Amino acid sequence: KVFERCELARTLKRLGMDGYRGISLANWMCLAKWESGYNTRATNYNAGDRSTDYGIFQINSRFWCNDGKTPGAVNACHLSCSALLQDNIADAVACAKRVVRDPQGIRAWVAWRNRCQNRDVRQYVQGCGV
Ligand SMILES: [Cl-]
Ligand SMILES: [Cl-]
Ligand code: NA
Repeated sequence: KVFERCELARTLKRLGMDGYRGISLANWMCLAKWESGYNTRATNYNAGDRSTDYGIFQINSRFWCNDGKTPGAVNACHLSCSALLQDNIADAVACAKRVVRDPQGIRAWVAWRNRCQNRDVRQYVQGCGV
């Protein structure tokens, strides 16, 4: 499923993402935008280390979900990576919450540092009613 901007904003707010571990809703919106373009079925194979990024938040199989083919990987979210490819983002959101519970926080995603950190991210949520 490819979410429309405000539709996603409202969904994330309902799932409790606004201010989760100090991360504003607009930061989550910026992250999803640059990681997948708000596309839940996005997959990205990393030839360099044999891991794959799954779903709307492009969560990596090396540490967060199990896909069985990633060497020396763990499954901290305790989920099959298949769960992060559903149209319903509940599981993806629960896992993202797990990721930011680590000390790096939102910084765990390099794309956030490049395109969201220290920027005016208000644009991602303007006019959505959240
Ligand atoms: Cl699962
Ligand atoms: Cl599994
Ligand atoms: Na894994």
